[PDB]
Amino acid sequence: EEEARKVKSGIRQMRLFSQDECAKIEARIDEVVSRAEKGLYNEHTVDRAPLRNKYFFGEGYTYGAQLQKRGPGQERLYPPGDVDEIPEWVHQLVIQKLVEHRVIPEGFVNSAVINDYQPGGCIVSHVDPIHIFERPIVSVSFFSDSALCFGCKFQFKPIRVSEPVLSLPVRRGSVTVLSGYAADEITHCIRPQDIKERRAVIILRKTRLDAPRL
RNA sequence: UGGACUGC
Ligand SMILES: O=C(O)CNC(=O)C(=O)O
Ligand SMILES: [Mn+2]
Repeated sequence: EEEARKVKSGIRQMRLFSQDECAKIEARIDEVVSRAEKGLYNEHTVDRAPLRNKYFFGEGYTYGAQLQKRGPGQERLYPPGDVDEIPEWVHQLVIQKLVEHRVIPEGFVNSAVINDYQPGGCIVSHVDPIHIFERPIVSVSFFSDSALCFGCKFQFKPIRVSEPVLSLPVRRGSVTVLSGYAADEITHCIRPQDIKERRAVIILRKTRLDAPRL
């Protein structure tokens, strides 16, 4: 109710990438999945889950079960130079478009993470670690349409999700920017019922200078 | 039937 308007103030969203531009980027995402299957990336570049894969370029992070002590501020960057560099196509096809459209300043993005969701995949509600990433947070969706939900309570065995404070549809080719309240004081997630087809999203962030590393 | 928030 009153919190939903607080979330809306920190959301920017627009259809930035055309259908032709999405197809070219989605072919590059298929190249990343192929190299990961062939084991051509560094070990910490690929993070696999039952219905979701994360591909860390520039800077990666540990999360969830990878944390020995589960708590705020426990996420860590990987050692310097551990994960693979940002691919050239990410700079030219995605980051350059965002910089030229003034979504984020030039030289802001130093971390590009690709999330590849199989049908029915999800990601549990979370705040992007405040001790790791600066604000704002940019994400570009591909392959299919879906939604981003805020303030959801996850329960498991089996996975049940509560009603979101706000549901934001993320259409294919759209850019989502999170700032202020929507990025710091409320979690965001993806519910399994929002992934009907394969969906990939490229999240582009800047890590803090004092971000702790492994 | 696929798990970042108990930051309750
Ligand atoms: O698909 C999305 O936008 C959700 N992804 C995240 O919140 C994340 O990887 O940190
Ligand atoms: Mn996130």
